[PDB]
Amino acid sequence: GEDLEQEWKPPDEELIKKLVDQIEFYFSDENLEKDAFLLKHVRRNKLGYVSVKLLTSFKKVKHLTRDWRTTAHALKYSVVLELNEDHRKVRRTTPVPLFPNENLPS
Repeated sequence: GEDLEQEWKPPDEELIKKLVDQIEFYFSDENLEKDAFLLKHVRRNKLGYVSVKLLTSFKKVKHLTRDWRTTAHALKYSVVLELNEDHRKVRRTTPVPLFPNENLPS
């Protein structure tokens, strides 16, 4: 039997702490004020979901990891965020408050 695997080897506990700590602050209001791009995607959704292939490739996260699977494992350890059905997206447990840029009628 030569069929490819349907899984991978997840990160160590210490990598997870760094990885989750980035994604945690990425959904905080203090990041949303400066990252209008990420603010758009979280505001786009009814629940707040953002793709893990983007989140893993963020300006800090790239120093640690550039892999949606490796970040997807770390979503399980989140205390303020929730993964989706196959761990391909994550949303903040609370709806993110509206920003001045969202009040525009354009």
